[PDB]
Amino acid sequence: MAEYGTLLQDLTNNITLEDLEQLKSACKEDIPSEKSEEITTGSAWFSFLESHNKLDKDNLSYIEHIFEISRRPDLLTMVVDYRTRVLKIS
Repeated sequence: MAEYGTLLQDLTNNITLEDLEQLKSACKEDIPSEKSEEITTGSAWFSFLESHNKLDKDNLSYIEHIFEISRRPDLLTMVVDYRTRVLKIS
């Protein structure tokens, strides 16, 4: 899903360095440790969760949670929209 990857990239285009580390760690749970060191941006850990068939609603809710505790209503709105968009994409 190149479109959805781009949408997730747009999220990670508006985060802090700590947020990136949190998103990496959240996805690291499923992403192989060898690839966990290759996570530098949004499309990175996306392609890893996609390739390894690990991407799921739970991981997406972890992304939302991180943005919630980071106090970013803007990102939260984006995530929700993208969670419905990916359903239109699939």
